[PDB]
Amino acid sequence: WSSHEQMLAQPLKDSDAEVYDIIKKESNRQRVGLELIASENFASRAVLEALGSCLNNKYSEGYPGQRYYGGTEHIDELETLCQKRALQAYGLDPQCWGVNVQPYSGSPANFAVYTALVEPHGRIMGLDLPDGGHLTHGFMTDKKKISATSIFFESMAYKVNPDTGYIDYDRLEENARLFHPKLIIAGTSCYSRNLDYGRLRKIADENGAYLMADMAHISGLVVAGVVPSPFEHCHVVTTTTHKTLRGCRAGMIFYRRGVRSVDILYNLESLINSAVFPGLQGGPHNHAIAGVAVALKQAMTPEFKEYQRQVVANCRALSAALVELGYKIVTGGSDNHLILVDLRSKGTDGGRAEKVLEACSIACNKNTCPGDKSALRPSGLRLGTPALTSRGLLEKDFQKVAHFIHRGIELTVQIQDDTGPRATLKEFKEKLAGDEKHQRAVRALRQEVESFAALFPLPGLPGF
Amino acid sequence: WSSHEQMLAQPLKDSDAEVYDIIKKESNRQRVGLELIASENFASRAVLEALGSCLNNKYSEGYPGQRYYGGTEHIDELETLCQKRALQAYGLDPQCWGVNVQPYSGSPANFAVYTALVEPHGRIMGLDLPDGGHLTHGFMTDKKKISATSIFFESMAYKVNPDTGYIDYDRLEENARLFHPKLIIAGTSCYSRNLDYGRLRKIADENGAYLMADMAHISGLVVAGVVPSPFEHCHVVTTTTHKTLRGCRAGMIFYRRGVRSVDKEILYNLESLINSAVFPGLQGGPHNHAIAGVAVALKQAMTPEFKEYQRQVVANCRALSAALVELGYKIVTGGSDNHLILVDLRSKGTDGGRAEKVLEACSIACNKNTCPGDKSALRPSGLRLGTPALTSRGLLEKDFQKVAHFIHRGIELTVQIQDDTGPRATLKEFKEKLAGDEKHQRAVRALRQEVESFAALFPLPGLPGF
Ligand SMILES: *Cc1c(COP(=O)(O)O)cnc(C)c1O
Ligand SMILES: *Cc1c(COP(=O)(O)O)cnc(C)c1O
Repeated sequence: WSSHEQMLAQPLKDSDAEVYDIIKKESNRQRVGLELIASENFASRAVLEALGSCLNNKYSEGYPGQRYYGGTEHIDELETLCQKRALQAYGLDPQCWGVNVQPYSGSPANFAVYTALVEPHGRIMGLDLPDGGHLTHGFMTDKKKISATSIFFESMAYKVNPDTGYIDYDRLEENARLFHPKLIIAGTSCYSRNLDYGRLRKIADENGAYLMADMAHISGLVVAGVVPSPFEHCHVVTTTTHKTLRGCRAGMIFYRRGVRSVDILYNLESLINSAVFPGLQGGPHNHAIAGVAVALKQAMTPEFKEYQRQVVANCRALSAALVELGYKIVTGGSDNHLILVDLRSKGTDGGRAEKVLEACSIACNKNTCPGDKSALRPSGLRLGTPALTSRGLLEKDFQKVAHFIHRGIELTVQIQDDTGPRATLKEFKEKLAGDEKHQRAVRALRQEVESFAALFPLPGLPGF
Repeated sequence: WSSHEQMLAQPLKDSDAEVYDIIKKESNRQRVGLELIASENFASRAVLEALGSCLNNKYSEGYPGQRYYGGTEHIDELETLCQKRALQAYGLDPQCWGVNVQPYSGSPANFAVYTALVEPHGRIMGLDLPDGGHLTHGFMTDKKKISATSIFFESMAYKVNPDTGYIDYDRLEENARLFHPKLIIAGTSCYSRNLDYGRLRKIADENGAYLMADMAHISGLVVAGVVPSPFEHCHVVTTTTHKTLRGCRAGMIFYRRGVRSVDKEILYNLESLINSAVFPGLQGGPHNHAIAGVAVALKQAMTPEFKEYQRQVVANCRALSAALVELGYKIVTGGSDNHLILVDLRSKGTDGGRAEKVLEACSIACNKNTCPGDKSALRPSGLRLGTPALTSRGLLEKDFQKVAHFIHRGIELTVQIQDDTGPRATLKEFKEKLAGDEKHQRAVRALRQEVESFAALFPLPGLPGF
C-alpha cells in the first residue's frame, strides 16, 4: 500500500545520498592526508562491521547477573566475553581485578569513577591542561569551572617542571598534604614520558587517597608490554577503547577486587558499577561493546604486539629526524607514541604552524610547552605515530614525513616574515588564504604529501 | 614481514568467530520472538550502514563554528545537516529553536540540560519512577540517592492519582509552590496518556522554572503528528533518537532561542549554556558515525511512509487494548493515546513479576511495572506492552489480535504454575518450578513453538547477515 515501508531494507547510498557523499568524501580525505594527531587511529574492518549489526536493537539495561529486561541470553554472552577478553589482554587475575565495559567514551568512564569513589565536592588532583592533562582531570580558571569535573567536584592541578618538561613530583607530594584529595589522577594527554606510578602510589597512600590511572593514550602500548603497566600500583584504571587500542569509541573502568589490609576488602566494584548504572547511563550500546570485544581479541595477537613495537620505534625515528634538523623535542625524547615539538627554536609558534601544516594535508595540533606563558600563543606541536603506523609506515617513511613537516615549518615562517612582527593571527590566516605567492608553495607541498600518502593503505570497510 | 598483519582488512566472520556467532544468534532470537517492550524497535539497514563507516575515525571535538582540530570540512557538513534535519522534521523555525546533536544517548542528554540550566544542588521535579517516570528524572528513597540526577541535583517527585492512573496536576502545582523547582520535567517512560504541557507551563512559569520535556518514548509519534507536540510550551526538549524515532542510540537536546520577555527586551540564553555543558563540560569527542545514523533516521522520519507506520503504531495499540479488555484485563488508564498500555494483572490473580518470566520463556517480551495503586515494588502488578517494534515488522490490527491471544495463554499458564506452587511461595521458587517441572515445561514449549512460527512469518529489518 503506502506499505512501501520496507524503505528499511533500502541501502544508504540510495536512501541518503547527502550522507553517502559525506562519508565517501571524508574517507578519501583520510586516504590522502598524513594523520599525526596522537589520539587518532584507524579501526579494522572487523571492529567496524560489529558497529553496524542488529545488536544496536537490544536494550539490556542492568548487568549480566541482574538485567531489567529479558531477551538477553546473547547480550550477556557478549558483555561477559568482553569483560573476560579485557582482563585477559592486560593479564589480570580476575580474583584481583574486575572491568566495566559499559561507558560510552573516555569522558563518561572517568566521570563515573569520580561519582563512585570521590563524591560531590570531594577533592581531585589531576595534571594541569597546559602541562599535559585532559579536560576531565579537572579544569578551572580564576573565573569559571569549565569541565564537569571541576563543576561537581573540587579539583586542583599539579604541574610539570618548566625546564625539564617533567612532572614535578616533589611539588605534588607537598601540596597534596595541604589540599587533601580523595583521588589523584595519573594519566596524560600530552606527555612523552612514563609516569612514576610507584611514587604516585606513595603519595596517594600517605594521604589515604585512591590512585587512578587514566591510560587512554597508552592503553595500546600497555597491552603489548612496550611501556610499563599502571595496573601494578593503581586501584582503578580507566581508558578509552580507541586511542592506541585502535577500537571504536567506548570506555572501560578497571577496578581492584580482593583484600586490602590489617587485622578488610575493596568495595570498588559495587560503587563503580552502581555509578555507571543506574547512576549515570541508560541502556548500554551493545554494538559498541561488540567492537570493543573484537578489538580486544586483535590486541592480544602478536601482530598487534609488533604494530605496537613498531609505533614506538617510528617515534624514535621521527624524533631523531627532527632533532637532526634543529628542532627541540620537549623532554629531549619520548618513551612512547608521541613527542612535543618546541617550535620556539625555529622562531614560530604552534598556532601558526598547525594551520599551515593543516593546509598541506598534514594533521597535528598545537600545545603549550612547559615554559609557555600564554595559552593564546602556544609554542608547541604534538606529534604522534599510531595512526600512520597502522597504515604501514616504518621508520624510513617517517624520515620522509619529518621532511614534509620541516618544509611546512619553513613555509609558516615565510608567511610570518611576510606578515609583520606585531601580527594578529586572523591576519596570518588571511594572508595564507589570499596571497597567491604563498598559495603556490602550499599547493605544491600538498600535492606532494597526498601522493606520498596514497601509497600506503587506509583500513576500513568497502573503500570509504 | 609479519607486516602481513593487515588483519585490518580481514572481515569479522573470519577475524572474530566467537563474536560473529553471538551476532548471528541474537539476530535470530529477534526474528522468532515477539517484541512488545515499548522502548525497543528495529533500525533500518540505511541507519545501520552509517554506523560502520569511517566517520568513526574522526575527532571533531568542538562545534561546527569552532572546532579544536582540522580535517573537519565534512564532519561540519554532516553535523549541520543533522541539526537542520532535526529542526525540520519537527517543524521548528530555526530562529526560535536550536538543536545540540552530540549527546551519546538519552540519559547523558538529560544530564547535560540539568547541568546547564539547573545547577549543582538546584531543584528539579519529575514524575516518580513507579508512577511511570524515568530514572534520570531523579530517583531517590529513604536511604540512597540512586540516580545521578538526585545526587548532584536536589529532586522531589510528582505522582499520579492512584484511583485514576493520571498525573495529579493539582498536587504538582501545590507542591511546586513550596519546593521551588528550578526545572520541572515533563516526560514519561510508562504512561498511556498525553501530558497536559499547557498546565505544566502554567505551573513552571508561576514558579520561574523551566519546563523541560523528555519526549523520548513519543518522539516518533510527535514527528508524525499523532500525539500533540511538546514544543509548543516547553523551553527545552530532550529525546533519544531511538525509541520510536527508530534510529541508532544517541540523544539530542532542543532549546529555545530568541526573545524571551520584555520590560527593553531579554533574550533566551538557553543555547550557550546548554552547548557548553555538553562540551567541553561533559563529553569528549562526538561519535560521528552515530550522528550520521541520526541524520539518516531523521530523513526517513519526514517521509509519509514513517507517518503511516506511526499512525499504524497507535491503531495497533487500540487493537491490542480492546482484544485484551475483551478478555477481561484491566488497562490502567482504561486506554491509551499512544504506543503503549499498562496492563493490570491483579484482575487475573497474578503479578507482573511472575508473568514477565513465563511470557519470556514463551519468546514473548515485555516487562513488569508497578500500577498506580501498588504498594510493594517487589510485587509489581503490571505489564507494560508496546506496539512500535512489532509494527516495524508489518503486523496489522488482526495480527495483534492473535498476539493478544498468545499473551493471554501465557498469563493463564503463569497462573497454573502459581497455583501449583503454593500461595506463600517466592519468586525464586516460582522461577525454579517453571524450570524443573516437565509438566509445565511441556505447555511452555508448545506455546513457544507456536509464537515463533507466527513471528517468522514477518520480516526483520537490518543489514544482510551482519
Ligand atoms: C529510555 C529513556 C531515556 C534514556 O535513554 P538511554 O538511551 O537509555 O540513556 C530517557 N528518557 C526517557 C523518557 C526514556 O524512556
Ligand atoms: C581522549 C581522552 C579521553 C576522553 O575520551 P572521549 O571519547 O574523547 O571522551 C579521556 N582521557 C584521556 C587521558 C584522553 O586522552
